[PDB]
Amino acid sequence: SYYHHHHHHLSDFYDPRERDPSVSRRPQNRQSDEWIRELLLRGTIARVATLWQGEDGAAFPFITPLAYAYRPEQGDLVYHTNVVGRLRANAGQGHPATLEVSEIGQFLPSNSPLELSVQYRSVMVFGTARVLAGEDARAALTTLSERVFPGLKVGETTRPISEDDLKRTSVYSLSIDRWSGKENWAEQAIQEEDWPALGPEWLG
Amino acid sequence: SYYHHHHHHLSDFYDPRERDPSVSRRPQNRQSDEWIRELLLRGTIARVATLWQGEDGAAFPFITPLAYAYRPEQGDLVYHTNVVGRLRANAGQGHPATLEVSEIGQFLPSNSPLELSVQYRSVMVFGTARVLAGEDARAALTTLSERVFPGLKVGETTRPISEDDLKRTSVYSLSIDRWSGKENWAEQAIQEEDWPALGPEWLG
Ligand SMILES: Cc1ncc([N+](=O)[O-])n1CCO
Ligand SMILES: Cc1ncc([N+](=O)[O-])n1CCO
Repeated sequence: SYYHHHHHHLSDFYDPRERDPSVSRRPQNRQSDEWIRELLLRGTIARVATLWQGEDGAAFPFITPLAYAYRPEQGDLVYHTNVVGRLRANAGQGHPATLEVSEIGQFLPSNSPLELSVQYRSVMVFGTARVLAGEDARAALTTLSERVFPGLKVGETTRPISEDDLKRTSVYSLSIDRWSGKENWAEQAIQEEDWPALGPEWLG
Repeated sequence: SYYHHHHHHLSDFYDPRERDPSVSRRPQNRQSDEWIRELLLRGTIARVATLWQGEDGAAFPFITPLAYAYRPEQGDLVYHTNVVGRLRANAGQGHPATLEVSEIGQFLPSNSPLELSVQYRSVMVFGTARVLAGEDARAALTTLSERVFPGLKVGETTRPISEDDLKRTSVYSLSIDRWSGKENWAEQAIQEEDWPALGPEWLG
């Protein structure tokens, strides 16, 4: 900055910058519903958090990484998991569930300590998960499998999904209520001009 | 299998297999506390789930991916995040938190549909997170930064962490109560011998 330069020789914020008019004007890095849909469609791993009763009787969350598929027409995401707790902290046949899908890029170095960061694209989904049965379960497991293994066809590449398979597997539809989408994918973190610049080890 | 071979020409479970005596005998793919510690030490991204009050008054979980560091002597993990809800579904100055760290490898194809899987190593941590202040916060942010950017030194590579930095940042210590560790990192999924084997596109 001038003040520092001049001090050596003896704000930023409101001053000119380039802006691409095509960029999102939404606060807090937020993204469009179309962007969220496309991120969900290309992802294959998610974390799901649901609530279980703990030892003190209080609800607490599990976090389970698992394969998933977004089914846009049905308005859900499907996954299977045999991970359970004792009792769900939940009244009813479905349970509230949060699901997260992200694309995490590179860590971004800076000579400014609070500008250290990582590239990310991230979706949070809020809804109700329910266990599927029978041909509902078989269809969801098929969509899932054929999604995460492109080119695989259940019944051809693999034997068909049998009744025994289904008895041994808990398959869920997370029916979507709300979602959120956030991206910060800069190529370089904000740097501090008035401190020695990072060397080529860092940015090269 | 014989039965199928013979049927064409016209159990597995209890029969001989190789076992490495060095392998974990724990059920459900579980791992030692030493293994959990080492996984936590090499990781740099975690998800944290904490509970917020929702619209119907019920608690529900957020899932936040963030940079983290395990501090074994202190018995905690530290991270910063400005993500908040309305009110935490929580009595007190700390809040219950679950933290997840995983290494996710390749998706593993099979001609058996319920053997489709993905390689993973995964830790679940259960504890109480509390906001840090002052030199506690500065030290934790330094450990974090110098962990996720090896070779970076706060105060040298970057300007020091200032009081303004600290006012703008919520830095947490998740004090560990319990943890869990799980691994399934096979090189190949279990296949079904009595269905056409996968072609070289899949396993080659
Ligand atoms: C710990 C874990 N990481 C990935 C998975 N997975 O894909 O089933 N798992 C299994 C349990 O959710
Ligand atoms: C959505 C997201 N993905 C990664 C991050 N991050 O590293 O801060 N974030 C930011 C908020 O947690």
